Amino acid sequence: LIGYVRVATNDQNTDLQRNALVCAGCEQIFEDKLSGTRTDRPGLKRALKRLQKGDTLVVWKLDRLGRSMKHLISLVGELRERGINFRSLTDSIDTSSPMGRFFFHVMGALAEVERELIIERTMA
Amino acid sequence: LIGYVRVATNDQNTDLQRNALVCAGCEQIFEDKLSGTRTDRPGLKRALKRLQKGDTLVVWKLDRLGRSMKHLISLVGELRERGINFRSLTDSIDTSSPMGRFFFHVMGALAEVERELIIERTMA
Amino acid sequence: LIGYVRVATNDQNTDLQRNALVCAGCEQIFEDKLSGTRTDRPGLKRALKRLQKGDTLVVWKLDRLGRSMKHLISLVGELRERGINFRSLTDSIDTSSPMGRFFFHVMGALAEVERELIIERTMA
Amino acid sequence: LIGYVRVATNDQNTDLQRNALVCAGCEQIFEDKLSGTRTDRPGLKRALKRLQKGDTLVVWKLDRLGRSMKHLISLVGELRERGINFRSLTDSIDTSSPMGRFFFHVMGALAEVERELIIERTMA
Repeated sequence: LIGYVRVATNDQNTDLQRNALVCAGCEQIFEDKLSGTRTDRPGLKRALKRLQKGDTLVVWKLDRLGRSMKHLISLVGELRERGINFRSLTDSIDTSSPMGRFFFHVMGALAEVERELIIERTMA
Repeated sequence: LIGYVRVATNDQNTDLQRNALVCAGCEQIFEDKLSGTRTDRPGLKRALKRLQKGDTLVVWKLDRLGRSMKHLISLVGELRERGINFRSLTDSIDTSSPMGRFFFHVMGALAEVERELIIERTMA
Repeated sequence: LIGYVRVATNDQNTDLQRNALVCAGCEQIFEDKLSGTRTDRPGLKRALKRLQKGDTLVVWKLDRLGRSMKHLISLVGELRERGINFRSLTDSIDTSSPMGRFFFHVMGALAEVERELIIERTMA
Repeated sequence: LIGYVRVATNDQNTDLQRNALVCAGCEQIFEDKLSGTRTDRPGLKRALKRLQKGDTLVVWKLDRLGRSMKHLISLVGELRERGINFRSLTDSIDTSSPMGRFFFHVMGALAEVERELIIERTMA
């Protein structure tokens, strides 16, 4: 029901993210800057505020969220025990079903081990 | 370097777990009761005490540990950022390498979604 | 609807496999010897004979079947395009749904990479 | 050592694919049209011709290859038993190691179940 988008410094690309979010059926808008820290939540804090039990979460791609699956799992799983579920759009995954949670944390597993192998490529 | 085993109330099965742990190369002994709670750590607390940076963790099977991957990932990943790594025996996985962490949290993903589908089978 | 069990040379363990298969709801019986080859099908050939479109497959564990996921995927996927589906019991997976096929070939992926790491442990 | 790229009808995008392939270290060039069939190999047939034992395979993304993991696994696994290995670039996976084959066929698993859920979205 509620959507959120992450980007660096340019805000023209989010306009066509926002478009597809609305079309996918959601109510409210949230967008953040990445200039500073991408694992310290800025205006995502307000997304946790305006969210209540039964409702859901809108995400284009898992990667555009935080990527660190240690930090990821230990957050979405807290909503799981707060009564609120989460779906990922072009990732194509829901947390609603136990069978469904699986694709999630293996895509979340992949998302980290993605960054973890990409970031070490920079060294040698 | 340090080993730990989980069981219900009988302690003859752990004797041949202990045997294979020693053979696999480890120093100290830790064993707990399951009578009460399996997600509230009893004498595992002492395993976190006698453990220091660089050292490792010995586990026969991931399942015999806690199973709840929300609770699992948010613990081993803390050692990952504490400088201490972890290997799983007959699960056949290490956390040492980033490529290696993968098999881990998809086996940990599996371990939860195992219990999650087993426990719901009891209902209807 | 139709069940199959794999074992080495002793046939007392299959009796309590057979029991749980029947209870899980299936019609016919199939059991093979492993003395010789485990990737060359013996009396499984008859299971492909007495099987028709719409019907399903009964398996206790994926491992007790062949394990080689190159050989596995390239067989079950043939039924997938023959109109016949497959479910795995204590593995807890169906091929019926596309979302469901996933847990399958990652458990099938695991089953191979299990044997592949177990068999290389024998060397050095 | 040898590279291959897949595209629809425009050939300007492959020019910057080709660029990164060369930089990643490979010898020869192969590119195909997608106008007709994407699961019936056209000028990929020549890639199987000019390839010998010990050598490797270059792929930008698994998806840009065929996607059908039934058809995928039952091909790469044939090289696996032909002595020739395969690496995937921005997918970041090799088949060289048994531990490595894993990320592969779960990314290959993902690639299919990607298309399988994308293609069914078109219906209703």
